Amino acid sequence: GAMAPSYRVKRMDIAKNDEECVVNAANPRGLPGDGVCKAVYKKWPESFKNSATPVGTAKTVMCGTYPVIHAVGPNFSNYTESEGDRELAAAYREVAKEVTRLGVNSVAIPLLSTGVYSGGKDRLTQSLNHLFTAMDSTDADVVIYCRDKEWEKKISEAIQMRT
Ligand SMILES: CCOc1ncccc1C(=O)N(C)C
Ligand SMILES: [Cl-]
Ligand SMILES: [Cl-]
Ligand SMILES: [Cl-]
Repeated sequence: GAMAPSYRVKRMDIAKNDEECVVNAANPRGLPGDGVCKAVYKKWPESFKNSATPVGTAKTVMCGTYPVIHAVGPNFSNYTESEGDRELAAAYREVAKEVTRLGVNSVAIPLLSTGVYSGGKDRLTQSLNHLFTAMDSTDADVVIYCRDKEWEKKISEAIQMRT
């Protein structure tokens, strides 16, 4: 565990993280994909061997000794708001199980279902609150990665509000 488990946010490419493992915002088919998934494919392509897994689940594959946790959030273009909310919560619960099982002291995590799976809706708060619900009982240092300057501010505010 970390000595004083924390949440932090950084605005940069998650493929350049300084943590002991990474969460990929994966597709269910283990394809290279776009956005975070394509950056993860370029950095850790070995981790996409048998990485296909259903919506609402996470599957870990090692790149050398570095763990890549493939977490499959729902595409809100296809799911109802109700069913999508349930699957997005479940994907983060499976990430917390994997982080715990691996025994890492830190994890880099993107906000699932906030990009091309958002159905064009702002889901910062929805996705971040499911992240907190899952990860609050873990003792890893969590570092959230984003690309937008206004999102960095809003994620940082949400973290500081609870401290
Ligand atoms: C910066 C705002 O971003 C978005 N807003 C609404 C829907 C999707 C996005 C997006 O593609 N993100 C990568 C988060
Ligand atoms: Cl960068
Ligand atoms: Cl997405
Ligand atoms: Cl972002």
